[PDB]
Amino acid sequence: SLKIAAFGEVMLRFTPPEYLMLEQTEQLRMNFVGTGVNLLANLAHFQLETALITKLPANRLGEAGKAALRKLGISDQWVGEKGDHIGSFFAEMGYGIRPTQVTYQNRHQSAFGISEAKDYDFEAFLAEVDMVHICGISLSLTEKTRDAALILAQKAHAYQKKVCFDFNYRPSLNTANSALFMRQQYERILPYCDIVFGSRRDLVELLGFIPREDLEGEAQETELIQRFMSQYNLEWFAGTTRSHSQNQNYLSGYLYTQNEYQQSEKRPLLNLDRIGAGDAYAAGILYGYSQNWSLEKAVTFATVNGVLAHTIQGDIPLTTVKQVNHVLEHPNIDLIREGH
Amino acid sequence: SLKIAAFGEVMLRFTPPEYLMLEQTEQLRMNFVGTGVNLLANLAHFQLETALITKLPANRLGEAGKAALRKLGISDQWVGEKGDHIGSFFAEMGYGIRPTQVTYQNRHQSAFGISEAKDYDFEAFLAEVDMVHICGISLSLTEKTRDAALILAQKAHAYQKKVCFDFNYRPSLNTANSALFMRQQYERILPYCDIVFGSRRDLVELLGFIPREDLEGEAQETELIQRFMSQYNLEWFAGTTRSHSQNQNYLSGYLYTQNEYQQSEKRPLLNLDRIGAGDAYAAGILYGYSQNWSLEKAVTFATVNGVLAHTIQGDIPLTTVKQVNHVLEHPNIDLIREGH
Amino acid sequence: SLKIAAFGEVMLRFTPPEYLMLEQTEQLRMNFVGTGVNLLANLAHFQLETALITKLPANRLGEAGKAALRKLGISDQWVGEKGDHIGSFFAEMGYGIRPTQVTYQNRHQSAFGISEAKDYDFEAFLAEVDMVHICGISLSLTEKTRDAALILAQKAHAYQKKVCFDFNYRPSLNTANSALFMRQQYERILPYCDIVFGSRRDLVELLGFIPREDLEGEAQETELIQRFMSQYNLEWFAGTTRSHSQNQNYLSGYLYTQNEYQQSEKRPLLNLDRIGAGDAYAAGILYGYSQNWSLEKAVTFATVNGVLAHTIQGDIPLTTVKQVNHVLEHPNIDLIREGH
Amino acid sequence: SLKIAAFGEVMLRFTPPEYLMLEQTEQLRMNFVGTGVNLLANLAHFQLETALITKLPANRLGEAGKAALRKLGISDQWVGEKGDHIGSFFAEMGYGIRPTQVTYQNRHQSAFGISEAKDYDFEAFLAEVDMVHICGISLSLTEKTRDAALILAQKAHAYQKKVCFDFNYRPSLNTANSALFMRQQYERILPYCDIVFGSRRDLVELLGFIPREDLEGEAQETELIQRFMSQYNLEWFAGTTRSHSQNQNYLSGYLYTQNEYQQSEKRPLLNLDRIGAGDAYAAGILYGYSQNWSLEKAVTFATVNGVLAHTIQGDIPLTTVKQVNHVLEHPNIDLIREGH
Amino acid sequence: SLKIAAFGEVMLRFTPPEYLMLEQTEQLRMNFVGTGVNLLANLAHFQLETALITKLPANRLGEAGKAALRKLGISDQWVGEKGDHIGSFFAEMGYGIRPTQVTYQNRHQSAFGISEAKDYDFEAFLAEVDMVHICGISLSLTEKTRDAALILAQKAHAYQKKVCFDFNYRPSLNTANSALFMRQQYERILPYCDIVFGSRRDLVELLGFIPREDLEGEAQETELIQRFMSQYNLEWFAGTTRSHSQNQNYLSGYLYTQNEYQQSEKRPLLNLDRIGAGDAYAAGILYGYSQNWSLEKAVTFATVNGVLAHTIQGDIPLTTVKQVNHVLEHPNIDLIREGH
Amino acid sequence: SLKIAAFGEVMLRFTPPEYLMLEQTEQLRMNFVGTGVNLLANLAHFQLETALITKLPANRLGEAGKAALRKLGISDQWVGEKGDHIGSFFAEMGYGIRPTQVTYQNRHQSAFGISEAKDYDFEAFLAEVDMVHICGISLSLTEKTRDAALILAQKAHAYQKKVCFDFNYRPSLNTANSALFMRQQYERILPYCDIVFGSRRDLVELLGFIPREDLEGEAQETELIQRFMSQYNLEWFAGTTRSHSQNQNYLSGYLYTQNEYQQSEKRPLLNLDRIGAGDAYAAGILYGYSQNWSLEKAVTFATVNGVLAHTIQGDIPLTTVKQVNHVLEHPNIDLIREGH
Ligand SMILES: [Mg+2]
Ligand SMILES: [Mg+2]
Ligand SMILES: [Mg+2]
Ligand SMILES: [Mg+2]
Ligand SMILES: [Mg+2]
Ligand SMILES: [Mg+2]
Repeated sequence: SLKIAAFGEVMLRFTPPEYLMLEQTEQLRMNFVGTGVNLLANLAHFQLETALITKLPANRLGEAGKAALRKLGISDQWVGEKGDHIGSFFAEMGYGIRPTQVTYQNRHQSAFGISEAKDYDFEAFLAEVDMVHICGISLSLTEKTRDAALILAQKAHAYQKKVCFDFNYRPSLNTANSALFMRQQYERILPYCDIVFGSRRDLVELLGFIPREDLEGEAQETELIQRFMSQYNLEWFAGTTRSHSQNQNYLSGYLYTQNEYQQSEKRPLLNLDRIGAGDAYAAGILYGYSQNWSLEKAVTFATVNGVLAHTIQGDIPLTTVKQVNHVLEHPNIDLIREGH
Repeated sequence: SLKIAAFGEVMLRFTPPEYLMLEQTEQLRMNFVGTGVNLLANLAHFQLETALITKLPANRLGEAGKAALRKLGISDQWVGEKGDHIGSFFAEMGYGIRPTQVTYQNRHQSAFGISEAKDYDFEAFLAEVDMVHICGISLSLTEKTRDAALILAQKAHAYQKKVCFDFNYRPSLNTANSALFMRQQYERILPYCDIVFGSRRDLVELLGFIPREDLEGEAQETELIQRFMSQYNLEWFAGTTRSHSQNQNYLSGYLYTQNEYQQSEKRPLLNLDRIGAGDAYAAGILYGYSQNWSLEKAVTFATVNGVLAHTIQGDIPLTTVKQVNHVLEHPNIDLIREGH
Repeated sequence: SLKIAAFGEVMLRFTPPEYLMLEQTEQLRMNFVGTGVNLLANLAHFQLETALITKLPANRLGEAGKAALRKLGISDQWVGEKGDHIGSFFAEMGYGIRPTQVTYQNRHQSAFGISEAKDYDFEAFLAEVDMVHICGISLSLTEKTRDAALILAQKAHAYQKKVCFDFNYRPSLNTANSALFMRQQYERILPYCDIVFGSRRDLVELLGFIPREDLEGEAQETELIQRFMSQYNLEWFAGTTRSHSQNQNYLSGYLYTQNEYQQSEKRPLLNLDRIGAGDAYAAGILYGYSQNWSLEKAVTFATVNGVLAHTIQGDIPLTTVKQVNHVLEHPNIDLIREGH
Repeated sequence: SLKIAAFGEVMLRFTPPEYLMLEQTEQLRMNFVGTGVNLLANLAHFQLETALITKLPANRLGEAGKAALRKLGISDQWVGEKGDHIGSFFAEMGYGIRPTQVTYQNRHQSAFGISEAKDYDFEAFLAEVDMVHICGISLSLTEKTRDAALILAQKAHAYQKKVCFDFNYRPSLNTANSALFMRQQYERILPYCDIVFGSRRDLVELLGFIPREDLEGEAQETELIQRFMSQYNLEWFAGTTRSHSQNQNYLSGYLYTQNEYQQSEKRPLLNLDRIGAGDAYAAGILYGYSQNWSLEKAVTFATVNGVLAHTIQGDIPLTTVKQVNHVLEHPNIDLIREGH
Repeated sequence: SLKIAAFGEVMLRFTPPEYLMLEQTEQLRMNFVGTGVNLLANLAHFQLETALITKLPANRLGEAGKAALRKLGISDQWVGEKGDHIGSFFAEMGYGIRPTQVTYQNRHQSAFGISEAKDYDFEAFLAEVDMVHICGISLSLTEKTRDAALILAQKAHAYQKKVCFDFNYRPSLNTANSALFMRQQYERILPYCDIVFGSRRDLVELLGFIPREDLEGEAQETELIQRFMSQYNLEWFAGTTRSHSQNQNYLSGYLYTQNEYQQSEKRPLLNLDRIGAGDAYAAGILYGYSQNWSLEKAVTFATVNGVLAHTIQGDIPLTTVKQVNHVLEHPNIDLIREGH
Repeated sequence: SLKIAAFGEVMLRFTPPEYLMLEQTEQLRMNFVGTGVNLLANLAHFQLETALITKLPANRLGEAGKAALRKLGISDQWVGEKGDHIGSFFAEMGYGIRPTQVTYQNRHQSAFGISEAKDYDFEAFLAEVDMVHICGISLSLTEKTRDAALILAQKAHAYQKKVCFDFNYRPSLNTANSALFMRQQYERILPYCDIVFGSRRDLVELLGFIPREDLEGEAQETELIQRFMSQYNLEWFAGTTRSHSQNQNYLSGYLYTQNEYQQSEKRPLLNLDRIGAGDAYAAGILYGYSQNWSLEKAVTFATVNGVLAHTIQGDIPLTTVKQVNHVLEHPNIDLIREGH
């Protein structure tokens, strides 16, 4: 019954129905999503107490946003009023070789983007939570969200609260310099994190780490990661790797400690909607942590949850512990009947 | 900041879009409604702390039901698991002289209908609320919901908690005997109520009251009601009266005490959907009470809220204090712009 | 329990939702309608045995058409296979002063339009029905549908079967000559009809009748109509008249015999969709006939049914005897609850 | 042109669009389904005369239900009025490893569940049908539906009418005792059946049959089934077996007689919606029977029909003989053009 | 065949269907609107050549925006690429006394808001148009759009091109100072305008004009307006006035010159959606101008067009000259049939 | 920047949502499609100037049709008014082994079908285009469209304009004689074509060509095609071949000249909607031509475009050059993010 909070952004996602494009229809389904929303929503569905720390404008759209947070099972007690705008993006679902297309709208002028550390009573919040997840987006959105994130991490550390962080580095959306700038910001918060979500390529391409070319394969892989971990004395480092054999796609999760490495077996992956699916993996890892599960049990549970998120339309991973366990325990049951 | 709870039923409402009939389309929009849901939802939108005391099956439908309660701003902390079924009804929206058609499905075999007083920790709940509304439906649904409602009222009285009750007597859906049976049940709970919602016809047709034929008009009307009130020592009695001049329909609210009578002026009424609108009037009355408003201010506010509920599709009165006041203060403004 | 058949056309109606225009959305709801469909559908809902005599292409669209006829309660036993096309039209619903816009597609190349008398076993059909309604459209669609309609009327007369006919003359969609041509065709079938649906303007503008200018008002009106009736020895002549006072619109029905005249009182009319509403009036008249009702009872019942059809989206008048009677007997009840 | 009737239940199925969950949208498509509905609907589409024997409440929902039966091509002549409720369930469509979730609502308090043998004129019905299918659900729903089913089977036998029956045993929804109770009820009706639908596991797990452990493979399989068949002197026993190789899923149908065994070749299976697909297989078997087809032709036709049902959204197998034959005869044609 | 261009903003409008609120559904219909879009769209439907001068981001959303402009009949030749964001707002449709609620999102960080005069080849554009409408929003959105608007007006004047301008002053969305600031900007562009759209209250409340208190009624009204007009030597000044008698609402249009005044008779107004309806009135006025119509004919035509826009869902006035004339010439025809 | 025009037909396509059948829902999405529309739409998206030469009725449906052409980026300048009807078809999307079902409505009585060469100012059009594509449908629809197509080809040749033509021969929709008749018409236009789209089977089955039985495989294949090409002195001949290995389907494109042969490698094909996908391949070929690309580059680009069209719902291939190139250059990127 670990109480988890997240400091992050709420965004509006607009999606045409089925596999339609924006130019084909005026119809849309809108939802309130975001790394912190997806994470906390899934954890709330796993029956943990969750609360989102952020800001929403004091208007009907902001009110609809808070209603959505509650519906998902997330407490909106620490969602304050500020600004007038909410960040958003359009998502046109792809099919086969036609890629899914995400188009972002203004994000930095949002209620969350214009709020600063002084707008949040971190002291009061930390006193009621055991763990706090700082969304990587906070570090890059604006100087104000970055300063707030850093202060929160430092504070969380002081209160001896567990700190979680996700790398939100997207090569394609960054220039050479921006990457370096983000490097600096990540290096500033990493010293305060206990659980980190990210990939090998992040360490190399973003944090400039260099792999022991005298090593190779797993050994090289593990050496680089556990090195990064001991440097910041991280407790857990986790992520997933996508692969594809002829015809099939697979998802595999990994979980490292400074002295251990646990990888799940490749899981066939069927992609209906992958947006935000990375947050379902993290939710599974954090859940395993809250239950003091072995690294093997946690990575297996989290990887299955990640695969499940790809079969769920939209960013929010709406899964339960029983559902995930049913997939693991009963792989051949494709239809469940209840209410009899 | 009065904390209000309600003991009642949650029902599924199925409605075809626009003004379509069941035989015209397979399409539907479903919502979780009920007297207690409508009431608490509106009060939560008026910014009061609300909580629903009831049961929902431990299945995906029940889970979606709790999610809906939270979305509306109602705490689901006291919603327990029980049964497998949820009551429901279909609502085919009418137009002009074509009446709206409501068709009920099984209601008594619901999770709420099969739960008894021993399934609820009333002691613990009452300790955290200042007022409790007992939905009239509780008294007629099943012997179990009736026994639970009576026990709750008695208990609420002991704890000196304010008690609210709504007459849910529908002539058309009752036989001669059933009416008499309900009379007995109402007479049993009325001694414990402080605020009661109902109409003159209820007192006469259900409670068998007889009006002073030596009197007439308002005087006769008031004599009968304040007599009923002093008999149970009720604090507030409120309801609405619908009328129609040539071409127009009107709504008028009234609020009585043992020594006073406040009636609002007739308000033109436009009917898009009247289902549950009676609960918006009650919410307005209760809100006025929580703010210690004059009888005039409360009845005026509540009547406008009632008219507004008729313009809102569905049972849930999703109005705010500012919205109601804007209608009162700015009758000619039909379009509001925000977020500038 | 009069068994009624109709000889007519089935058409596809495409309607964008709400009050949207074709240029605003790609969305549509399609339905199978037509004078004969609307008529028989309503009569089937009034619990009479009905059957449509027509043709539909032997393809999936034609099959969906027969399924729709059955759903409405109309027997599809006499619906034969022929052609490949089905007539259709688009209906963009108007609002306020913006008129409803109907746009027709090819109608004469339909399965019904290319079928001739020899394609129908009228002898066998007439042997199982007591009344047959010949849709006025049959006389103008094509020479083949016209020849079939005339033969059916003659035959129906021989078998001493009651014959009903509706004037389907639309001034706006006819040239000077076409009107004259249709005059001839109507004069050919009228000698075989018992019950006729039409208006005063039809007699004057289409049948070239001339009113006694020495008379005026009702007397003149009645003289012209009963004159037309005795000439063809018609049993019943019925129709409706639309009027408008300041602010309100009204509908009024009239029913004539060679020696009587019954007019209903003006009924306030609210227009959501008037397409095909004329067929609901006729259905009410025919129903009154089947029940051997007085002219007053029939015209009152039919006029209310006509008003109700205007509140129902789409051409099909989906009303029941109880519903109509409820409107007459309980004018102030706008919401009906059942299933308790 | 075999005339087939079915004694069974009509249920409401609620399904959110696409692959959405109940917690994601208020939107739904509702349909009238049930074993007897699915079966007769498919057979009617195969052009056989069909009629459903059951009860529906005398309200608008019940009326919409009868309209749906007719639309599907099923006669509603023997659908009587009774009760007020209709059983129902929600179906949230799964995708990939996310299973489809079915949630049932009250089923036993339905119009069909409260009706007894005395409410049905079986004598009159049997006189107009050549075959009658008794839905296995009848035996377990309520004592009243069970007693009615047994009486109907006995009667059908007396009139020498062919009797069909489907095992509706779901391990997951039964306790140890309930299974035994159902065993008894099945043993009571089996002596009257000619054609039975079920699986090997039913015989072993439900009917407690024991396989010759001295045998193995097909021989053992066949020995057990033909033993069960001769015991009740059944004419046909049929069912399907689902299997899965790496990557692909398959469906295979089997048809036994007391002296023969016909199995179809594995057919690749693509699952869009499997609910009720078992009734499409049965419809194919019964159709083959009505045409006096060889066991090979019947099992091949039925298996393809079963695969097709999985590609059709919803429970109702809306297939035609030509469509099934086209799949068999032209496996590479994925697009058919008509109406040219 | 006057060629008209407009310099303005394109915005995204999100609207839930029917009269639903944001908190009731995730469903939306999105459209590309804006003063310049609404104006040019209607004029294009009136068959004039139109072109919008603005910027849209070079992304899929911007591309969908240009597609919408073309669909409406507006040339997108002068729509350049710039920025990444598009302004937007949500519109929850009201009903009866429940007002319509508009909630704006970020508008100043749009592609249009960040573009400056140097980004537009006004010289080249002006050479191909006879008239240019400068949207009042340009003057208040950003300093860059303001500077561009002013430069365009000056240039248009030099080329002797007709210049149109609309007051976009909304009291409710402005502070005391902002109003004064806008006063200055309007005073700067007014000297270059020929046709101006606005109301009396704009002159008084925004431009600080003072009415001759020694005068009254029409005389006073006209004195103030023709004074404002001669000061800037304006050619035409037009607008509308909304009024309401008991039960009904009315719309009335007025058109002034320095020496004349033409007012239309009050037109009953039915409000389905008034957003942008003001642009339909302007389109009617401009159309009358392009046809060199009398002031009476222009104001009558424009007022009817304005009333029609209120019956059309959405901001875009999709009316034609024939449609408007049909309403004027045939007030009692509520249904038009074509394609016969 | 090649300016391309097409002479062809516009049709209405009606499609139920998802994979629903006509008998399952009244809902539909309608679109304006046709060989010429699909072709020009894709080319316009590839940024070439396009214009459709055809006729549309002068009614609201025809107007909506022109609006759709513009939205797609196609100039509607040469779309004239004529007739009253528009051809159409219904498309029920298949799934797995359930084929997609297309049902045509009347096509020959359309505005395009009743127009003749004298209704088109080919001289004026040809003067503004560099290439003209004559849709094969023109040759078979009606004698009038055929005569117009032939005249246009002859004229285009005179003006030395590039001429493109597509074989629109569907074996299944033709009798023995009709095929021969079409042979004659194709032989008449082929002498004027430069670029032709079709398959080997067309040459053999329609044009009666005979393959060198002394040859085999590729050599035989190429001999037959280059023989057909030199006979009419064609410049380019292109088409695609569908194949299927166990489990997978593939698409392969080929491009021939009189002296060369270029075939693309098999591309895995995923079929969501193949209707009109053949026009996306042609658009890719023509685009390659306009860019003077090598045969290899053109066939590779076009085949990928063809595969992409199968993943797009509806007939219109809405792809861009960058999108196609992204699929070729980045095969493993299934999600693209923009607007950052
Ligand atoms: Mg996802
Ligand atoms: Mg209401
Ligand atoms: Mg109607
Ligand atoms: Mg199925
Ligand atoms: Mg408007
Ligand atoms: Mg395609």
